Amino acid sequence: SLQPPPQQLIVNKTIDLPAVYQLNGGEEANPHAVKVLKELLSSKKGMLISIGEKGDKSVRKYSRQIPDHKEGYYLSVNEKEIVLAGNDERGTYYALQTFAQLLKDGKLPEVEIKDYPSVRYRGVVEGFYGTPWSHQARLSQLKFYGKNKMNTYIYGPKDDPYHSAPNWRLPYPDKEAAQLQELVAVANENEVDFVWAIHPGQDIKWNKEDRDLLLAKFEKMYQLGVRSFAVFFDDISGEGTNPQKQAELLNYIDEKFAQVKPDINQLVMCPTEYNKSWSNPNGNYLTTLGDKLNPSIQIMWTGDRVISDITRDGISWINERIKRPAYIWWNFPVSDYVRDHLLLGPVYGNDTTIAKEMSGFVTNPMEHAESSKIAIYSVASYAWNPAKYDTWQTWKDAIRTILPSAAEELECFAMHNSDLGPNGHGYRREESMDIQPAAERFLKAFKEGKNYDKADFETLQYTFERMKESADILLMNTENKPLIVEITPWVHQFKLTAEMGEEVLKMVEGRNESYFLRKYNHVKALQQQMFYIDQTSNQNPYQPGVKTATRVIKPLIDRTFATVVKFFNQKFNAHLDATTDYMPHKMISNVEQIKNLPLQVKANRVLISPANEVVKWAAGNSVEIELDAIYPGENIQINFGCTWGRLEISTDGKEWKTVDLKQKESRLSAGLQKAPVKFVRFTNVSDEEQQVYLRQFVLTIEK
Ligand SMILES: C=CCNC1=N[C@@H]2[C@@H](O)[C@H](O)[C@@H](CO)O[C@@H]2S1
Repeated sequence: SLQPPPQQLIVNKTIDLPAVYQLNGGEEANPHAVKVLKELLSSKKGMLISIGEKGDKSVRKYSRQIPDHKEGYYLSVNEKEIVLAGNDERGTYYALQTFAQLLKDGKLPEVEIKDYPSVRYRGVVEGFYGTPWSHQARLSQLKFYGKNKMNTYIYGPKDDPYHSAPNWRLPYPDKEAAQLQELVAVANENEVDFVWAIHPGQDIKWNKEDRDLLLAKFEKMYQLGVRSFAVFFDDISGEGTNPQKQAELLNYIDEKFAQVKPDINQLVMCPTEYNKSWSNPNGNYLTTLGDKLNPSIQIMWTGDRVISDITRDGISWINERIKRPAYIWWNFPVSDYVRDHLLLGPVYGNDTTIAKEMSGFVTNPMEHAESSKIAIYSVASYAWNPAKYDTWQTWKDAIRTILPSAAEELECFAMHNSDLGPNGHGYRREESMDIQPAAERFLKAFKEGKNYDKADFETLQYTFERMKESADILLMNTENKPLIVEITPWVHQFKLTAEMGEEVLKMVEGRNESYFLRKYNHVKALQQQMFYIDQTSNQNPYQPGVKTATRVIKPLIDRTFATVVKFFNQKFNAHLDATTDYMPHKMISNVEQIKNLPLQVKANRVLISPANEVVKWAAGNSVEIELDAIYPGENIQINFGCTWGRLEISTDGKEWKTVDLKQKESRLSAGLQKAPVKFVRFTNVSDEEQQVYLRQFVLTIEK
């Protein structure tokens, strides 16, 4: 209804937008708010509309109703008068943003509102690894922040070469500089502080030469319009991690630059130890920063872990040490460590009562800018009014705002694209919770030979139908073309999941052998299509491919497919393959966890899925990979957790050529030097059983 929800709102009657109005204070009030107001409109005889900041003539009558907080405002609508009065210029702009949401069909509700943020700095840090947001995406983002009362945008793409090492020393070229100039201007028009960050720690020298280069870079950005600045020391090693040096540098920028210019706003640093588990208690890095860094300077913090939600105990832990309220860097929805997943679910987990305990709250988003508006909108609501923060309603409101013409379809898509999957940070999100109980019940019964509930079967049927509807509708949506460009690969994979799910359910209901077999063949072809999408879309270097509906739906479908094929093989004494993911290559083994470990293709690599359990490698047993063709080989790398095995390659499986594995901490490796390869074979040739841990088994070929 109103986002963010105001601190104070008074319920009844309806007032039409005055066809004739008298404007009071258009020449004294925030020009950015006036422009918004004249846009919403279209003389002295008419109804009075008072706009202005506390102190202006236009609103002196309502001085006692205007909240005495920065960015606060007072809004009133009744039959005779409209009041739009901020405590300051940004507060007046934020009054117009709320006013704009109130306007419906030219009709306004009779309301009185007192409002202001609970958290002083609220917004976004473009701080991820990956392709930095496009210029057109950044322009759209700033307008979005202004509409949602987010007042902070911290520019810091890790892979922008003029942000980080070594070319943080170099001024932006004319083209990029002109774009940053535009960004800064658009930010100002939308009441957003543009904070330009620099990331010099990996190669900074603690000498005068690098100090001066950093300040000269800051001066250039200031000439481009930048009035807020940040220095990042995250994700570095070496002398740059020295807290005393970091604090002296930031205090120098403060005293010789930030407090020398007339109009610099935020000065922010992010530390090397930026979460609790990365803090070494055997030293005292954080208390050195807390005590030496000038108190006006902000210190960023991601929580108890690199990826974590903010708790009351956690914020108190850090605050005691840095001697000031932490400026939260919240690592959601950033996906740069799970780049084959979209993270489109609700924003939750952050304590709603600790607004006084944080200096700021910013979200690190996905490199998918439009897709991140779901989380950004929700953080905007949370940060402005946490006590009233409504996780699910705000998620639904965000989707309806981003894609009104297809909000139900985006909800369906987002609901099943929210978990991260397994990852090194251990961070997960709920997903598909609506249908998860019916999936769990259906699969337990089916596996056990008990009757499943008809209602559960139909819930699954319904889900797959709605998934196909939503996929096809989103693909053709033209209301937010940039969004659809971002999600399309996942949309394609999402539809394929839904079609597969339908066909497996028909295998469950199947009543004759011929019909079952058509469905089985259809499922296999769909598996092959998902493999194709996984290999040709989103081919980034770290987590290539496209994964969707991974927490609940894909396991349901795969396990149901496997179970019904097992039942068919039993019933008809048949030997249908029950594999659930297409794999063009083959692998066979006499060792067994390995025999059932699936191969994977990632870029030009062919690898055995690593396991976690003990692999007992018997005396004579082996593992042999057979590729679907002859390829020029690059290397083989193995990791067993070696005077017992023998690595051989071949083009025909008859004539073999032994390859010698080189040993090292990084472990068993061997170059192939473009030799043709189709078969790789690893055979235990010693006499005692050798138990191992397959951490990796990877062949790389030239494509
Ligand atoms: C307060 C400092 C936090 N800085 C961080 N730098 C890194 C970010 O650039 C990543 O996007 C993020 C997710 O992979 O992990 C850490 S968090």
